[PDB]
Amino acid sequence: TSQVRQNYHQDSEAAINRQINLELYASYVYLSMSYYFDRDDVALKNFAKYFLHQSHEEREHAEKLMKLQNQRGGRIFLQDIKKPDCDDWESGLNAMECALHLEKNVNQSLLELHKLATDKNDPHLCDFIETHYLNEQVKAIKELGDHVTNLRKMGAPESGLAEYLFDKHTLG
Amino acid sequence: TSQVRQNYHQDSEAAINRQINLELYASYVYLSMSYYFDRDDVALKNFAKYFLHQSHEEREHAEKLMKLQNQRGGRIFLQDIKKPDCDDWESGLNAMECALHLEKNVNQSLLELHKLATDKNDPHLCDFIETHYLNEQVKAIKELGDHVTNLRKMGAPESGLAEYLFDKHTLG
Amino acid sequence: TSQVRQNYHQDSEAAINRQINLELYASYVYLSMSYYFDRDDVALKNFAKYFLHQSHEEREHAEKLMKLQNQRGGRIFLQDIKKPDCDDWESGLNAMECALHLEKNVNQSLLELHKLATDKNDPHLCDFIETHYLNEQVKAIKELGDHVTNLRKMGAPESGLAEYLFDKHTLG
Amino acid sequence: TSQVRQNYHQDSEAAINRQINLELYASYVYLSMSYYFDRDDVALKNFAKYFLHQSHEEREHAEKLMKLQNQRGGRIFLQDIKKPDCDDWESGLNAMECALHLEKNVNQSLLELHKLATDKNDPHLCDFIETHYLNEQVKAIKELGDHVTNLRKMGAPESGLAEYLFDKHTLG
Amino acid sequence: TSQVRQNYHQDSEAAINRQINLELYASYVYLSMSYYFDRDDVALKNFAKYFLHQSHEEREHAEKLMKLQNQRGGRIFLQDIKKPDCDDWESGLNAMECALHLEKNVNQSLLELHKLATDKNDPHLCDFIETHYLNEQVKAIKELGDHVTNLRKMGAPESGLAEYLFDKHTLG
Amino acid sequence: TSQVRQNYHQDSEAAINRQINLELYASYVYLSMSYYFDRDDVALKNFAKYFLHQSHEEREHAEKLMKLQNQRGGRIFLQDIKKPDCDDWESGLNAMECALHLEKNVNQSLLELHKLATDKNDPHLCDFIETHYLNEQVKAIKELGDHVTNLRKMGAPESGLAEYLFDKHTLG
Ligand code: NA
Ligand code: NA
Ligand code: NA
Ligand code: NA
Ligand code: NA
Ligand code: NA
Ligand code: NA
Ligand code: NA
Ligand code: NA
Ligand code: NA
Ligand code: NA
Ligand code: NA
Ligand code: NA
Ligand code: NA
Ligand code: NA
Ligand code: NA
Ligand code: NA
Ligand code: NA
Ligand code: NA
Ligand code: NA
Ligand code: NA
Ligand code: NA
Ligand code: NA
Ligand code: NA
Ligand code: NA
Ligand code: NA
Ligand code: NA
Ligand code: NA
Ligand SMILES: [Zn+2]
Ligand SMILES: [Zn+2]
Ligand SMILES: [Zn+2]
Ligand SMILES: [Zn+2]
Ligand SMILES: [Zn+2]
Ligand SMILES: [Zn+2]
Ligand SMILES: [Zn+2]
Ligand SMILES: [Zn+2]
Ligand SMILES: [Zn+2]
Ligand SMILES: [Zn+2]
Ligand SMILES: [Zn+2]
Ligand SMILES: [Zn+2]
Ligand SMILES: [Zn+2]
Ligand SMILES: [Zn+2]
Ligand SMILES: [Zn+2]
Ligand SMILES: [Zn+2]
Ligand SMILES: [Zn+2]
Ligand SMILES: [Zn+2]
Ligand SMILES: [Zn+2]
Ligand SMILES: [Zn+2]
Ligand SMILES: [Zn+2]
Ligand SMILES: [Zn+2]
Ligand SMILES: [Zn+2]
Ligand SMILES: [Zn+2]
Ligand SMILES: [Zn+2]
Ligand SMILES: [Zn+2]
Ligand SMILES: [Zn+2]
Ligand SMILES: [Zn+2]
Ligand SMILES: [Zn+2]
Ligand SMILES: [Zn+2]
Ligand SMILES: [Zn+2]
Ligand SMILES: [Zn+2]
Ligand SMILES: [Zn+2]
Ligand SMILES: [Zn+2]
Ligand SMILES: [Zn+2]
Ligand SMILES: [Zn+2]
Ligand SMILES: [Zn+2]
Ligand SMILES: [Zn+2]
Ligand SMILES: [Zn+2]
Ligand SMILES: [Zn+2]
Ligand SMILES: [Zn+2]
Ligand SMILES: [Zn+2]
Ligand SMILES: [Zn+2]
Ligand SMILES: [Zn+2]
Ligand SMILES: [Zn+2]
Ligand SMILES: [Zn+2]
Ligand SMILES: [Zn+2]
Ligand SMILES: [Zn+2]
Ligand SMILES: [Zn+2]
Ligand SMILES: [Zn+2]
Ligand SMILES: [Zn+2]
Ligand SMILES: [Zn+2]
Ligand SMILES: [Zn+2]
Ligand SMILES: [Zn+2]
Ligand SMILES: [Zn+2]
Ligand SMILES: [Zn+2]
Ligand SMILES: [Zn+2]
Ligand SMILES: [Zn+2]
Ligand SMILES: [Zn+2]
Ligand SMILES: [Zn+2]
Ligand SMILES: [Zn+2]
Ligand SMILES: [Zn+2]
Ligand SMILES: [Zn+2]
Ligand SMILES: [Zn+2]
Ligand SMILES: [Zn+2]
Ligand SMILES: [Zn+2]
Ligand SMILES: [Zn+2]
Ligand SMILES: [Zn+2]
Repeated sequence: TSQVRQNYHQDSEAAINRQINLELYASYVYLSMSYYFDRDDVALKNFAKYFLHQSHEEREHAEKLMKLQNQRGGRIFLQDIKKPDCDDWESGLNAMECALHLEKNVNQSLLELHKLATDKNDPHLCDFIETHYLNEQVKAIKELGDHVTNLRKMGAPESGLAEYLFDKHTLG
Repeated sequence: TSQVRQNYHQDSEAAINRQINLELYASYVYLSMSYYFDRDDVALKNFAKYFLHQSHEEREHAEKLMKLQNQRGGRIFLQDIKKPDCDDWESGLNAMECALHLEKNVNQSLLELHKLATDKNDPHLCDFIETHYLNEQVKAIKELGDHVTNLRKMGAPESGLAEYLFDKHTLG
Repeated sequence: TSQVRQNYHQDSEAAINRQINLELYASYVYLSMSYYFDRDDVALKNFAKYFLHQSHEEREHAEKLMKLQNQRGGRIFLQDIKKPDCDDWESGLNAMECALHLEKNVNQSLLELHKLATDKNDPHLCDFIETHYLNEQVKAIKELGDHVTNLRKMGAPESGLAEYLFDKHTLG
Repeated sequence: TSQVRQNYHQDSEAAINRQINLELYASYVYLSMSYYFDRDDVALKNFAKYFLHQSHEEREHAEKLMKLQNQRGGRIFLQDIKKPDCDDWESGLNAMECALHLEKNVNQSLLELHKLATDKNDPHLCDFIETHYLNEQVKAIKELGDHVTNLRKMGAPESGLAEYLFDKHTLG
Repeated sequence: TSQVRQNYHQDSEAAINRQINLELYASYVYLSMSYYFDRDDVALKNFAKYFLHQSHEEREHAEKLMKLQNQRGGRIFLQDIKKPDCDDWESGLNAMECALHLEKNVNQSLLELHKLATDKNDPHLCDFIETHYLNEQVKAIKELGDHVTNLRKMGAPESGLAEYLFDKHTLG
Repeated sequence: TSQVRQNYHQDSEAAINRQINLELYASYVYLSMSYYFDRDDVALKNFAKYFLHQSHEEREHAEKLMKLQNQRGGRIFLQDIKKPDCDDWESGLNAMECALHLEKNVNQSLLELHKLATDKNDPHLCDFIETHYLNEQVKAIKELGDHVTNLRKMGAPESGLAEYLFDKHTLG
């Protein structure tokens, strides 16, 4: 047992390790999306920049969870980072919809983590999740929903002009 | 024989003279394209600026090859600069596709030059080509491919609105 | 076939995808090492900082390879990022020795990639590897060898005072 | 007929195209001279700089004529740029004398162009020629005549010391 | 075997040691030349400055090769630095011609080193030579050839006025 | 006889040439030491920096003696620079002891030179030696003796921790 460990349940430690893997997976998905939009036959540089930024953000989220795991005296156990579901993301609108799905999945995992911390009476972990992850997820989901709505209203994915102008004016 | 000449094959000297002519020809092609887009019945000022910039860049490439020829003790032999294949470049998309074709032709010539320098065991010439021309060509080809992709997706050449907005937002 | 693809062999494209996976794996290994040294029962903050910096550097190397893959018209195919070989890295000296082993493995992969590009007469790829990866690997290997030498001479891993003072004076 | 064309005779349009070719030819001649003086067995860097500057100036003159052609609604028709008469320019004095001959040829062409514009009652073209080309040619011819006079008086081409000191003190 | 050594052939290590000695020898030759021109009966201060600068440059080249030898895990073996061939360098023109000969000798040694590294499939060593030595040698040879050409054309060595004015205007 | 030579004995001229060779030899010894400490299996960067600085200082001493030789109208005669006695300097303490021995040898040579200049009634040479070399040698010897004393008291060469901390705190 770690000399710093206090009120940190083994179930919470395991769930934090699972969340670390999920954040690294999300980082990998976003990296794949970014370099899909960097292809010469897609060529939407601001979509690529947006998703690269999201990938780095998700890496930071994972690293903050690893720091938490050490702060509480738990032990980090890493697992394989599975490859993303797609190599070809088909369009800016499709990539935004997949990103929305992924962010809602990550949010659900975080809500289950908060429920577990509440059940184990771990207020520090509950506060950590609320302070650093929950409103970040709500804001990310709202932003992606806005992007999806605007692309659809502009005529994406059928309008390449729609995705070009969205790349310029919203993501630029 | 030049007092500075060392490990510089006559075949390499001839191929450098051929490359000088090819770069000057590319400069002339781009100059023609630029002033096509400066016509009152075409009137795409940022296409004109883009191609004028490319023309000056190709002139600089030719001058760097002439400097190399003198540095190695070879002798520059200039030839006629042939007129470009077109007077009317028909559209921004067509001009970008022709520019892509031209840059791939110049790249192929440079790869043949590198093969010759490798065969003649001229590492200074190989390094010169790699350092100053090969990645420049790869970047130029990727940029032109991106431009072609975006124009096609926006609906060029049938959409004059597409070429207008591309002129404003990508080339502006 | 990509509109930008020129002198880019399918074998080279596959080897670049393998190298991308290897760089991401190295990033993951370094991330694991960093947060091992962030544990309360290890508590070497400058070892943790060093390895976190290396992890971000390896991510950048992977992203540069993905950019190259797109520049040449190849297609990125991502694979699972396997978990690192260890969860517990045992000591600063042991982690440095493992890092040296990993960097020499990455260097060997890059040398095989250069041999393949030479065999396929791809001077742009050869130059890319030489310019951005080979001297970086040589410098990294020399630095890690220096660190290992100094830790051993100071008495690591048996001297915790040795690793403490190395953390302060070399990595701080 | 161009929507902007007014009081622009077809003969004037043809003569402007001929002048464009002549200016590009002069640019090429000066480029050849510059890199003759960049040879290791000639090695007069300020002669090389002088003639490179003249080459870029002549390119600018050609581009201004192309802009005029478009401003008036004429159509640019480019022709081959013939190679310069010499590969070896023999001396600084000989190159200056050839440059003087070339500038007087260009001036004669411009005077014939002005005569044509006067005959066609095209005051805008007459003013354009007078404002941008005629005094430039007179100044260039006077400068080259001064250079030739000084080189001859100093003892060029027989005095290599003469050309060395002229390179340093007049062109430097 | 060094813990950092990888893909570094013993033949390459020996050739690098030979090149180190050759660079130190060149530094010594240039030092001798510099202080020849510092004599009261020669008294060409800018020739002296030029050759002193070259001597320090060659020392830097040798030190960079020693750094490379250590970076790759080879072992430096130093040898005697032989005295220069002359104590009296006879004139500025003669010293420049000897310097040109020496730089071409060093260039030939570097080309043989590059051939050896290519034969041993050592791309890091090939790139090191190309990046840091080959174009430096080509530029140095071209500069010395230019200096020799100008001195000869000015009338050196028979004209002491020629060497005086060259010292002032080219080397000053 | 030089037009500037006055009260400069041939014995003094010969002894100055011998001292020039000795200073160049000392520079070479220090260069060898520096790059011994740059090895990956020694890895004491501040020892390497210290000895590289000493090597450049000894080169400067040699050049000042060459300047003196020319100032007095003597003629510089260079000899081979013999290789240093060791390739492997075994430890920081051993290298410092060898440096102390070398500096005392150079000091003895300078004292013999001063005795010769006194015997030949050459006060300018005596003053030159006193002003530029004698106190420099005394200070260098005292500094090296201090370094040796501290390394021994810290437990070098048996304590690698001793040499590591000396490298950091005294030489850093
Ligand atoms: Na997952
Ligand atoms: Na395409
Ligand atoms: Na979902
Ligand atoms: Na959804
Ligand atoms: Na849900
Ligand atoms: Na051509
Ligand atoms: Na083509
Ligand atoms: Na094409
Ligand atoms: Na091709
Ligand atoms: Na791997
Ligand atoms: Na503990
Ligand atoms: Na290994
Ligand atoms: Na190893
Ligand atoms: Na290996
Ligand atoms: Na003409
Ligand atoms: Na010559
Ligand atoms: Na004429
Ligand atoms: Na004339
Ligand atoms: Na006339
Ligand atoms: Na030699
Ligand atoms: Na005299
Ligand atoms: Na030679
Ligand atoms: Na020669
Ligand atoms: Na040779
Ligand atoms: Na000695
Ligand atoms: Na001694
Ligand atoms: Na002693
Ligand atoms: Na003594
Ligand atoms: Zn513990
Ligand atoms: Zn791109
Ligand atoms: Zn996240
Ligand atoms: Zn954070
Ligand atoms: Zn902990
Ligand atoms: Zn635990
Ligand atoms: Zn694990
Ligand atoms: Zn997925
Ligand atoms: Zn697609
Ligand atoms: Zn709690
Ligand atoms: Zn909290
Ligand atoms: Zn909102
Ligand atoms: Zn010649
Ligand atoms: Zn080009
Ligand atoms: Zn350039
Ligand atoms: Zn030349
Ligand atoms: Zn030739
Ligand atoms: Zn010709
Ligand atoms: Zn064409
Ligand atoms: Zn048209
Ligand atoms: Zn070569
Ligand atoms: Zn080069
Ligand atoms: Zn718009
Ligand atoms: Zn494609
Ligand atoms: Zn890497
Ligand atoms: Zn990068
Ligand atoms: Zn692509
Ligand atoms: Zn493919
Ligand atoms: Zn896949
Ligand atoms: Zn591992
Ligand atoms: Zn442990
Ligand atoms: Zn290639
Ligand atoms: Zn490249
Ligand atoms: Zn029209
Ligand atoms: Zn003109
Ligand atoms: Zn202008
Ligand atoms: Zn027009
Ligand atoms: Zn017309
Ligand atoms: Zn035509
Ligand atoms: Zn001509
Ligand atoms: Zn000539
Ligand atoms: Zn008019
Ligand atoms: Zn008038
Ligand atoms: Zn006007
Ligand atoms: Zn003068
Ligand atoms: Zn070793
Ligand atoms: Zn050198
Ligand atoms: Zn250097
Ligand atoms: Zn080493
Ligand atoms: Zn060895
Ligand atoms: Zn030896
Ligand atoms: Zn010599
Ligand atoms: Zn003499
Ligand atoms: Zn290698
Ligand atoms: Zn190569
Ligand atoms: Zn390298
Ligand atoms: Zn004398
Ligand atoms: Zn180092
Ligand atoms: Zn000294
Ligand atoms: Zn000094
Ligand atoms: Zn003297
Ligand atoms: Zn004498
Ligand atoms: Zn001698
Ligand atoms: Zn010794
Ligand atoms: Zn040793
Ligand atoms: Zn005296
Ligand atoms: Zn004195
Ligand atoms: Zn003291």
